[PDB]
Amino acid sequence: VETFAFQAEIAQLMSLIINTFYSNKEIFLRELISNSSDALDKIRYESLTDPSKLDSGKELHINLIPNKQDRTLTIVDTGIGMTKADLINNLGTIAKSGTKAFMEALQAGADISMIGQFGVGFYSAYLVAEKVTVITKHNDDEQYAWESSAGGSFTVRTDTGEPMGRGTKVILHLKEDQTEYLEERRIKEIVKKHSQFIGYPITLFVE
Ligand SMILES: Nc1nc2c3ccccc3nc(Cc3ccc4c(c3)OCO4)n2n1
Repeated sequence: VETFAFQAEIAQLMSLIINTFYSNKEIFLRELISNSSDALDKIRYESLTDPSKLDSGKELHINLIPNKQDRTLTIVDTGIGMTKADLINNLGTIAKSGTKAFMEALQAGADISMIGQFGVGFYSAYLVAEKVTVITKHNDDEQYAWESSAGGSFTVRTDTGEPMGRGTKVILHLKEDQTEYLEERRIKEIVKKHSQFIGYPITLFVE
């Protein structure tokens, strides 16, 4: 288990997301589904020139899995997945620019719902989650668990849980007052409103 500090701008973004009063929290789901769809586009594209990239699983899809016992909502995709270097360095590097632009736009009169336009939509998870665990597997790399409760740090470890083939699972440990996102009716409402034209099947598991 290695512990890392977020780069300063991402820590700042996460605190803004956690601290700002903003009632329209439901947009976290559209952002994470859009991230999954982007990951799925990438593996689909890559497989056109290299068919063996789909040996780790041919099906391209998204599952949404609520668990009231654990108070988690899990978004699973079989997209391209993330490497160790993604988790520790690259994602944070790419996001440094988008954070700055987003934070400047918010001063200009934009709102938190537009986070996705700046390539940092993942961090909207913290509108609803006290902790986020990300399990991910890229071809030719090992499976990793990334985890953060914000507070300026995150951890990465080699994951020895259930092997997943290829892709990413984002596990949102929901805040005590956000359990509405475990309800079938609520998730269905949100997917229909914001994520109706995603080009991959989205399966909403029932409890
Ligand atoms: N599902 C998924 N798949 C990816 C993905 C796949 C390949 C390359 C980059 C990627 N970035 C993100 C969005 C993201 C951003 C920061 C993160 C994160 C996911 O997980 C931990 O920190 N995601 N999210």
